[PDB]
Amino acid sequence: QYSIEKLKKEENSLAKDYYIYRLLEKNKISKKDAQDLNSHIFRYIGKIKSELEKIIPLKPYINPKYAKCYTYTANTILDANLTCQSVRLNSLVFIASLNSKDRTTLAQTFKNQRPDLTNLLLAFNTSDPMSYIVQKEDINGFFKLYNYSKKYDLDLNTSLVNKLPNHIGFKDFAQNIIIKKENPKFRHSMLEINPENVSEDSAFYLGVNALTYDKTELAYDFFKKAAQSFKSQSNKDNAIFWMWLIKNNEEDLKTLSQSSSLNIYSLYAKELTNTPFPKIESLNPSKKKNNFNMQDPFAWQKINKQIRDANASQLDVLAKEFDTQETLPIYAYILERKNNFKKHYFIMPYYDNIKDYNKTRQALILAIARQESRFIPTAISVSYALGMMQFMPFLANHIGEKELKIPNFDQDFMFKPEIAYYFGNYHLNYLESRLKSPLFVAYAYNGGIGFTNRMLARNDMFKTGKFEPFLSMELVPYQESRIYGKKVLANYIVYRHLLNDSIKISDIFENLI
Ligand SMILES: CC(=O)N[C@H]1[C@H](OC[C@@H]2COCCO2)O[C@H](CO)[C@@H](O)[C@@H]1O
Repeated sequence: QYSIEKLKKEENSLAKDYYIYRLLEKNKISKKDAQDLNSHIFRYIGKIKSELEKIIPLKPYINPKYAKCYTYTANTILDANLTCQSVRLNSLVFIASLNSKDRTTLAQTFKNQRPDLTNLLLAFNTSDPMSYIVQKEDINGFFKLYNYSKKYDLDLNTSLVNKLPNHIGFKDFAQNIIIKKENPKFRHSMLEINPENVSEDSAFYLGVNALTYDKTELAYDFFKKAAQSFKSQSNKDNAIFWMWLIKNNEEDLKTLSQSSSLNIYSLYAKELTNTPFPKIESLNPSKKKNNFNMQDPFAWQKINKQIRDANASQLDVLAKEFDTQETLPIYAYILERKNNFKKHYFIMPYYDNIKDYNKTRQALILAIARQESRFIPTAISVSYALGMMQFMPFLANHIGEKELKIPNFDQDFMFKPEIAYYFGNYHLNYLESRLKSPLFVAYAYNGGIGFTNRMLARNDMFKTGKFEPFLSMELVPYQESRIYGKKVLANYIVYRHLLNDSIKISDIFENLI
């Protein structure tokens, strides 16, 4: 381990952050050491920020221009100047705290210059501020109220619902209420959004919404708009898949089978149309090694930043330097970027550690590692998940110390490929014994077995139905896990194919119901 003095000489990065966090959790950062430390932190969010703030609370920020505005309370705000009154009324909780006579007075003060404030003040003088704001068709007010409280729910007419998509809050609003199955009046109302007024993710979610109300024609129209507007081919393919499932136009299935993106939808379409499996690149560098230390986390952070900021030309230089057996994961990572994500790279590094597992297990391990880390041994996530299999420290220590009793175990052993694959096998055994399906195992790997069990206990998830199991896959309630499962399933299919242990993705889908 490294002293705070030595860390401070490294460039700011997630690896430096991780090692500062390890000092904080072992109580090795003094109040004096902590003085300058926020300037040494690459991403000052979450656990590292809350640990540091136990040592030095952070005061700010109040823009000094408005400091005086924050000396007033709900009881004294009528004594404040007009600028101070309007600043404090940015807060809906502040508005809710006012007495209703003061809301009446302030609404009159601001009716000319700030009718938005007037609307919210008079809204909070009623028993349902949302109904008042909806009657005014005040769109900014609507989103402010929603952000204040998710509990408001009302029917919204055609005119009002068609205005909502123009506001930056709409995409997260629509996603949250559709996935969480909340706010049913809002959800039903969003059936009347004209597809011409939405695009991309929002259009897609509105398609999903329409399916849940069995409005399949409206669903098709939303999904078609999504397919036409999505920036990523993978997302476009997901929308085309729905267009096909709903209306069964054989041109849509044909377009999906010919996609340049390898994903579950394009793989499925290929299978349904007797189209050959996509071409997988074969990387076999002849050079054995270079000078690069694959076990130095700081060196990875530095080379990653260079690779990500490399122009078309500097990528070619790096490709050559890292075209060795020892740096195969870095080589594939460079090629993936250098080829503009058009070629399919499915490497199997450190294969000696898994070659004695059965091939189905190999493929699941490789599928997870590909998505988690792209096989970078010293990978570190924003939540300080570690190594190729991206173990959280807590689980790493549970397995390495309590279960396996590895002598002198430290969570940094997760950066060793032999350890990553061994622990990954261990945990995947636990999960698969309970969940069976590789998709369910992927959800549980990323999101936990508790979330996965609760999802599978519901009457409306992964049961029989017209559009199952695809619909359920769109309604997995955590976005990171929803995405993750689809990517890991595609990888699994590919690696099973590469290992001469092919399975039809249609058999995976049947086993989800
Ligand atoms: C290194 C890192 O941040 N990995 C992430 C990972 O980030 C994706 C990419 C894949 O290419 C290499 C870098 O990570 O996302 C998954 C969720 O999908 C996380 O569980 C995982 O911890």
